[PDB]
Amino acid sequence: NSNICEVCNKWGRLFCCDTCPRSFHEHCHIPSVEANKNPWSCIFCRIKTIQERCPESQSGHQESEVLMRQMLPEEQLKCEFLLLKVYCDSKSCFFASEPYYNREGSQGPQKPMWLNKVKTSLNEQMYTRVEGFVQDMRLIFHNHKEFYREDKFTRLGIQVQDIFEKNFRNIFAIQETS
Ligand SMILES: [Zn+2]
Ligand SMILES: [Zn+2]
Ligand SMILES: [Zn+2]
Repeated sequence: NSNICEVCNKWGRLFCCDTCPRSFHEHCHIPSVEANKNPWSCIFCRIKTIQERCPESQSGHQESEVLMRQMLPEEQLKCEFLLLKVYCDSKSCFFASEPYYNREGSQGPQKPMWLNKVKTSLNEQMYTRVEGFVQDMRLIFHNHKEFYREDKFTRLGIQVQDIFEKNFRNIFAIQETS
């Protein structure tokens, strides 16, 4: 296996996948690495299994249909995976913890949102449809763009949103368009 965490790229106390070479810190994996389970398979492997069991799951879908799906176990897992793909980028650090807003000429958002809040919400089964998870993830980047206005720091929100959206389209097999 790898000797660094797949998510944050640091060494430390690592848990190794039994079915692929990836490794994880306990709370870098989502869900947090499970206490027992020998063998253990990582979220990458669990997602690959879903795909391999239902090859048709990779055919194109409409976003509006995906958003309305109830959060049954496979959709829960897919949203956990999508959240983990965003943490995989180092720029996620800007969006992880609870923000605060005190900038001349701007007012904070009405509904602050951040990655660790979405993580807790998934863990606590607070989302009943894919739509709830996706709306809170998009709200993170929309809040940032609105607050930073013309400051060049706005670009960090575009960047991390692009990682979210590309992974959303991949994981949920959204129909390709121009
Ligand atoms: Zn890590
Ligand atoms: Zn694995
Ligand atoms: Zn089948």
